[PDB]
Amino acid sequence: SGFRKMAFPSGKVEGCMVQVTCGTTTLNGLWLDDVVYCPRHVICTSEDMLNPNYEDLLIRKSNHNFLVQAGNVQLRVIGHSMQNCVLKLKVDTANPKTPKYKFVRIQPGQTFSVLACYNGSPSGVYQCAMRPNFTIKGSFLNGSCGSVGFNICVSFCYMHHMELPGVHAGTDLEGNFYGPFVDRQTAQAGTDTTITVNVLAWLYAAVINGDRWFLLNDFNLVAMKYNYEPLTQDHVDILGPLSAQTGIAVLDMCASLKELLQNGTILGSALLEDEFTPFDVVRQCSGVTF
Amino acid sequence: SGFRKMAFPSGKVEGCMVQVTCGTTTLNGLWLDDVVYCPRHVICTDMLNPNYEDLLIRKSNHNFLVQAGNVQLRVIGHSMQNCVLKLKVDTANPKTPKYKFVRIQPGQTFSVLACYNGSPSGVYQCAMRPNFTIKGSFLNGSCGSVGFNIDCVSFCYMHHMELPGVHAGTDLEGNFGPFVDRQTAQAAGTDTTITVNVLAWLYAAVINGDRWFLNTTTLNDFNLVAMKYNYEPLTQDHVDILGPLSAQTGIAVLDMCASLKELLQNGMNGRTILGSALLEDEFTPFDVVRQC
Ligand SMILES: *C(=O)c1ncc(Br)cc1OCc1ccc2ccccc2c1
Ligand SMILES: *C(=O)c1ncc(Br)cc1OCc1ccc2ccccc2c1
Repeated sequence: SGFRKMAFPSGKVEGCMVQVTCGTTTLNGLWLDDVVYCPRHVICTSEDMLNPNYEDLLIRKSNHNFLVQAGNVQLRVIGHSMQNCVLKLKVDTANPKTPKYKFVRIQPGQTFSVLACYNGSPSGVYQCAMRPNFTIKGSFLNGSCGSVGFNICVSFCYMHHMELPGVHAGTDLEGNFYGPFVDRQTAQAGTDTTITVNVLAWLYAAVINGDRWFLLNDFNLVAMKYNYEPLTQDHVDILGPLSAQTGIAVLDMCASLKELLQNGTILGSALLEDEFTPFDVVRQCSGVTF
Repeated sequence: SGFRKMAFPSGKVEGCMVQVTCGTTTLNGLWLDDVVYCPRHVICTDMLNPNYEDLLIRKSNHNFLVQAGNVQLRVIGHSMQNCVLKLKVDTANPKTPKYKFVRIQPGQTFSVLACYNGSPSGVYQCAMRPNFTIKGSFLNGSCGSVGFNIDCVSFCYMHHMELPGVHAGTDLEGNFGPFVDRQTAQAAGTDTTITVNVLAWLYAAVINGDRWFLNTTTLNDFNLVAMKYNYEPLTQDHVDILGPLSAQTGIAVLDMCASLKELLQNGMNGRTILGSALLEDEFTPFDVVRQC
């Protein structure tokens, strides 16, 4: 019983957090095998950010211009390359704490844990959603760049690159930004919408936990007026297991959310929560371990 | 910027989680040095009204199976301290962090590593309610999961029971609120809001640009309003702990108290504060300074 915003256990990722330094600029890096991944803007001076030509800036930098420290020890860099917006620094030492891992590019609406890090050291962990406009609503201070988001074998899906004038943007671990954003300090995020299939998953969580007072082409007409993402049959199939668990059909739950949108606590929140996936609900409500 | 409910990184606690089985009952234990800690109800079949001493008598060391991953630890001693079982094993946990056992005060927050069969499931941040319950996420099998703060790991909580939807447990010496480890109906006090935490969170909001609620008063005047709305009384100690936030924001603590009184008397009008449509009280002033 109970429902909470739950993050994955962060131990396997803490053992991969190193501190990358280049000139004055120091940020966080991800040490897996004999390679360290970090935002390529580590090579940028303060004046460089306004309009960096990365290839030119990187060419002016050599292997020894990169200080990689794992806790107390300093690793030796024997190679460097740029993959899209991430820097790959080959080191002479495989990380002995490298977990089984994969790199994954998630889709809008999916969630993950962020281990927020400063100077290579963990600060805290929290759960996040990739918004439909490909930002995330996190808690990121200057210095947190390079922290990663992940699901758990660890599937890394996000590296933090920038704080916008109060949401945040970043890349997958191949360095491609999520969204239209570029790693340059110029003003840059379109209309965000609410993740409908996620709100429906959370209403099922509510019913599972005893909170039931609120109990398709038609539904999308309503949701569109309220800046809710349209609900597709793929989304209905995803909610199938929750429906079979609760004995409440999917279109029945949508009918419930319609009235909620027009008329205005559920699981102790006064707003409709859209940062729980259907997999999140099943995971938390059936106690999946790792 | 931004402001999330944030847990502590959990790797040090992950390394201490094991599985403890006694007869049929399996739950989680906490393995530090050569001792495994778990709820004493691991020995109950019973449980409507268990005589714990008499149930313990019927148990020997080999009736306790303790697994740490795939490794089976050998139990060479066992004792009951208050409501927790302490199992002496033949191996000290190599991954033992620097640690303390602490009893936190109502209103302090901690991180809970939820666990099943000795394996981590997830981490989330919690507050000890003024009525000494916690509003957690615990299924059957989660008993023995622990709550902790980090500076050195300070263990403050071990989970024992779900009341007929909130949660109750003990410190790591096994002292529970008024609750006992028996399946009888049990009443928590009326719960109240943690005023000093609400204020800390309003400061957090101002640091992050949410100012719309800024509108003075006296400690005694505010307290009269706090009582009517089931808010914990505010003390000069509380005002003192908010000092650093006041200096950062340049908003006097009693000025923030008046804005909150206004929020308490007028409601929120459908507006939000840090993405919440209610007043959040599970952040301490320390939590706010740490995050910010
Ligand atoms: C971000 O995590 C970070 N930490 C430490 C430092 Br010294 C710099 C950091 O990023 C600042 C940054 C870099 C690039 C940008 C492009 C566009 C807008 C804002 C930024 C900010
Ligand atoms: C608790 O999470 C738990 N996990 C696994 C098992 Br096999 C049993 C568990 O609790 C049973 C229990 C213990 C103490 C109680 C006290 C008061 C009411 C109910 C219980 C239930």
